[PDB]
Amino acid sequence: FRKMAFPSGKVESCMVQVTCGTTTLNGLWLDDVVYCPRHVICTSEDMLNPNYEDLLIRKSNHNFLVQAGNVQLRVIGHSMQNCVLKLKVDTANPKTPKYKFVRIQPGQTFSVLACYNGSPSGVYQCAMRPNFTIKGSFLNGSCGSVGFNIDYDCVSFCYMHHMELPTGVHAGTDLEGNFYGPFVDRQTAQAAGTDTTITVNVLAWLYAAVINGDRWFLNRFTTTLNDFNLVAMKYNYEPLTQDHVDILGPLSAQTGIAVLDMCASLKELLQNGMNGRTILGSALLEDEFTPFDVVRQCS
Amino acid sequence: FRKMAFPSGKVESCMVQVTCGTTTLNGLWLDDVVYCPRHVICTSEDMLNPNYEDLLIRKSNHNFLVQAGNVQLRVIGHSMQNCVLKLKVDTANPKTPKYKFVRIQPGQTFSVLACYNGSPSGVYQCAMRPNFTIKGSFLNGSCGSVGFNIDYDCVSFCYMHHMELPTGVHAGTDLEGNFYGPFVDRQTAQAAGTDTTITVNVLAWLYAAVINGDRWFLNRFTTTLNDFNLVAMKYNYEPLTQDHVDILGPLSAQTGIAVLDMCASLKELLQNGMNGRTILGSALLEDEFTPFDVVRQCS
Ligand SMILES: *[C@H](O)[C@H](C[C@@H]1CCNC1=O)NC(=O)[C@H](CC(C)C)NC(=O)OCc1ccccc1
Ligand SMILES: *[C@H](O)[C@H](C[C@@H]1CCNC1=O)NC(=O)[C@H](CC(C)C)NC(=O)OCc1ccccc1
Repeated sequence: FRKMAFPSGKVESCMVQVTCGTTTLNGLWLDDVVYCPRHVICTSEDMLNPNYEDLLIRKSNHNFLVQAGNVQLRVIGHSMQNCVLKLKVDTANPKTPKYKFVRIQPGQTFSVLACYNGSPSGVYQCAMRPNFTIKGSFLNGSCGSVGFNIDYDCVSFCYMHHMELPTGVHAGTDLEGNFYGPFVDRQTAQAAGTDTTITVNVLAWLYAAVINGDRWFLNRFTTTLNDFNLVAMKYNYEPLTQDHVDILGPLSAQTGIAVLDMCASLKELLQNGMNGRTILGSALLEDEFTPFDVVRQCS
Repeated sequence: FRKMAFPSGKVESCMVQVTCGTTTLNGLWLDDVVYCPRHVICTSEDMLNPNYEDLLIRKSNHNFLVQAGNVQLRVIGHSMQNCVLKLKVDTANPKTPKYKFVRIQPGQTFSVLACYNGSPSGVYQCAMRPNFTIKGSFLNGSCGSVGFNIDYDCVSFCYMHHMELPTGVHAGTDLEGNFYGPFVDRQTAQAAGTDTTITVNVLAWLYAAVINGDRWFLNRFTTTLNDFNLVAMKYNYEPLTQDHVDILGPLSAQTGIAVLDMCASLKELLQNGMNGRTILGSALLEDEFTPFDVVRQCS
C-alpha cells in the first residue's frame, strides 16, 4: 500500500498569490473571499514580535495585491480572523468547489498542495501528529498552502501553512485561523512537544495486513480499552478514544477481528517486538494510514 | 523531504470513461482523440488470448461509449497504435494542455493519476523499475490511468496502465502503445526480469538525508568509481556511470560531499547493513527519488 494524495485540481483552481509590500505568499480564493496567513502584512523586521492589530490598522484595501496568475483581483474589503486574513475581492471564483472548513484531530491525514507565488508545485499526503505538527515539505514562500480532504466532490479544507519549527516539522492553522497546537505566528523560537505514535492508525495498518493475508501477529488474547490505553502510554503510543474504536468498525467487520482483539495483538507486538519478522514487508509499524485511507486504497 | 507528486489538475481535465460491451476503463482525452488500452474491446473470453486486429475489425464506432462526466462524446473514428486505441470523437477537449508523449527510461520517476470510471481517485509518485515494472496502487477498472511529468505548463505523458502481475507490481505502455518490459496485454500470468536497485537514486536520497540534517551513515573512506561498481553489482545494484556522477554534481556541491565519498558511504551501508537504524525515517535504502526530484523538493 502507498501514500496517495487526493487529486489536487479542485484546489489548484483556488490558489492565488497575495502580496503586501515585498512579502508574497499564497491565498485560497473561494467565492469572493481570499484567505491567507495574516503575517503577509509583516515586514521582515516586524516578524519578531508583531502587533497584528496595530499593523492591520495601517493597511487599506489598496495595500493588498491579490493575483490569480498575473491577473489582479481588486480587494474591496479586509478583516482578520484569528491568524488568517480574509480579503473580499470583486470577483467570485467561477471554479469554487463545494467546500467545508473543518478542524481535524491528530492522526487524521490530508493532502497538501504545496504552492509558491500562487502556483501549485506539488502534492503529498500528511498526517497531523499528536504534537500538532506535520512532517511536511515546505520552502520559503509556501505559507498559505492548504491541506484538504475530498468526499464526493466536496473539498474539506483543514490546514493552512504558517511556519517551520527548529526540528524541521511544520505548523499551521485551520481555515478559521486557529493554530493546531500551542504555536503562534511570531518568528520566535518555538519547540514541538514530544511526539507519540498514532495508535488508531497502526491498528488500521494491521487490519490492512490481515486483509492482504499477513496475519502471523494475530494472537488468542483480548484486552479492555482502559488496560490497553494504560500500557500503550508506557510505549509512547496514543490512547484510543471512543471515536477511534468506532472508525475501526468497518475494518473489524471486514476481517472478523474485534477491535479489542487487535489491540491485544498490538500490545504483544509492543511488549515483545517483531522478533525479526515483517508486516506488509516492513519491520516498522506504519502510523500515517487512517482507517479511511486503508478502506479508500482497498476500494 | 517527502515523496511528492505533480499537481494533477491539468490531467484530471482529460480523463474520460470508455465502455465497450461490459468492459469499462479510463481514457485520456486530448483535442479530439481519446486514448485508452485496447483490451477494452475484449470480452472475458477474449482476454484470455486475444487477436486484437481480428477483434477490432469487427467493431463499429457505436460499439464504444465514451463519457466525459455525464456528457457522452460521439465516436466518429477509431484506429489502433500498438496496445493503445485512438478513438476520434466529435468534440474537442476544451481543456487540453500543452502536452508531449515521451518514453521514460528505467530509474526515472513520474506521477500517476489513478482513475476509476473516468473519475480521478488519487495521485502518487512511481519510478520505472530497471525490470520495467512499477510498484503502483491500482485496482479493477484502473486501466487507462496515466503517468506524467509537468514542466512549465507542458504535460509529458509517459505511462498508461494495463495490468497487474502475480507479484502485485504493475505493467503498462507508453502513449504510443508500446509496453515497458517484456509484457503483453493478455490475461496470463507473467513474470518480470530480476529487479535491481536504482543506484543513482539511492545516492540522491542519501544526499537528501544530509541536506535534512542526517549524517550518521557518512564515513571518512573514499572509493574509485570502478571499485564501487564492483560492490554495487554484487548487491544487485545498477552500475553508476560518469553521467550519473555528473547529474549528482549539484547535490555534491550543495553538501560538500564528493560523489565518490558518498559512494563509499553506500558501500559501507551495503556491506554492514543499517544496524536497525533509519534514514529519513526509512529502514530500507530508498531508490525512487531521482536527483532532480531531490533538487526540486530541497530547493
Ligand atoms: C511562510 O512562507 C514561511 C514558511 C517557512 C519558511 C521556510 N519553510 C517554512 O515552513 N513561514 C515563516 O517564515 C514564518 C513566519 C512567522 C511570522 C510565522 N516564520 C518561520 O517559519 O520561522 C520559524 C522560526 C522560529 C524561531 C527562529 C527562527 C525561525
Ligand atoms: C485494467 O483495469 C486491469 C487493471 C488490473 C486489475 C487489477 N489491478 C490492476 O492493475 N487490467 C487487467 O485486468 C489485465 C487485462 C489484460 C487483458 C491485460 N489483466 C491483469 O491485470 O491480470 C493479469 C493476470 C493474468 C493471469 C494471472 C494473474 C494476473
